[PDB]
Amino acid sequence: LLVPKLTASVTDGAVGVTVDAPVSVTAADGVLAAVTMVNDNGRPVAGRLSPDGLRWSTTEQLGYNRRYTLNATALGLGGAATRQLTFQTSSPAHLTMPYVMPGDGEVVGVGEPVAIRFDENIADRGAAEKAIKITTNPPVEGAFYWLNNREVRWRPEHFWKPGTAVDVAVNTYGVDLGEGMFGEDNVQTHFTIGDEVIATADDNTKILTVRVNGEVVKSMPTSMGKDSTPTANGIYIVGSRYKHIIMDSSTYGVPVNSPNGYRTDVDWATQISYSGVFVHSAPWSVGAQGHTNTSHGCLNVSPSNAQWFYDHVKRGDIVEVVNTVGGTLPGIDGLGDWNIPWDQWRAGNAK
Ligand SMILES: *[Se]c1ccccc1C(=O)Nc1ccccc1
Ligand SMILES: [N+]
Ligand SMILES: [N+]
Repeated sequence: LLVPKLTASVTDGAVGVTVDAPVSVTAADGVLAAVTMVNDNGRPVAGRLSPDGLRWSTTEQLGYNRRYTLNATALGLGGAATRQLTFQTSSPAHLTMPYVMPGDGEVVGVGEPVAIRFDENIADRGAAEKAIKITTNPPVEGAFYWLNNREVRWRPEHFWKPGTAVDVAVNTYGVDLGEGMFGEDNVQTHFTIGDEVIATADDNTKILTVRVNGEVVKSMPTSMGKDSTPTANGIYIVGSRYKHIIMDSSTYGVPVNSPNGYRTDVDWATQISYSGVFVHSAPWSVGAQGHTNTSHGCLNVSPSNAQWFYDHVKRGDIVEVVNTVGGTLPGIDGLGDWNIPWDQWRAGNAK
């Protein structure tokens, strides 16, 4: 007769076993009659046996720097076979935790990139990218690009089509992200693209025009950066929205006590760059809005229009600035992703 054969997904005596996959045992020419797995302290590991008795797998994630011992017995008409296997899992030098935006279940605008931010510098960007699975429906091509040593972004060539579902699975637990840095955990988030909302601030008219699904719905007189502190041209992604916010220049790098510093409370403020540009209520400049530029870079509008903007724009909507005397918003600003040409974005910078 034929003696049962056992096949494990680990080898006895292995070291550095990664914990990004379950551990399995398979029987052939027989069935699994006993399968147990314990850690170094004797703590059992939860598992599940298939109804046909041929396949057993762990059902909870295994830990770092552990020693596991697997005992399996297979029985068949032709005899019995028993094996004992002991293996050692990865021993990270450090862990890093990923943080994903936008939030799970959110509806966002057509400019919203997927963002994965780690709390440590990532030595092996390629490994991180390979560990992140992005599903889109309808499917569209996209690509990864790193804004700095810790945050990676994914987006398509053109703005998203409304109604697209986007699923983000960051499967970094057990993955070596370089230099002994392993993922602290997995994260899973899902979001959806809503209406197309694109607002254009044209320096030639000093008007901020809001288009919803292609139709002009609001035309807002604005005052942008004066010549000495101009507003940069380019594509801005709407970020966070505030009924009011204490605008403190030191958050954007400039001491309040410096000549260009400031600390003032502002109403109805919508963030459009990490450098600190907002659409906001500006009662002090209503006389100049629609005529001349008087601000330090923000888009000043009236209180009523700033509240309208707050109420009708969402994270990931788009503000485009054109014809100013400024330069172009940096692509790595944090909300300036779309100013990177697609060929450069697509090629990436994983190194
Ligand atoms: Se931008 C902005 C938006 C609302 C209120 C104030 C500002 C601002 O930057 N003010 C400022 C900049 C530099 C020096 C003084 C004041
Ligand atoms: N983001
Ligand atoms: N992907």
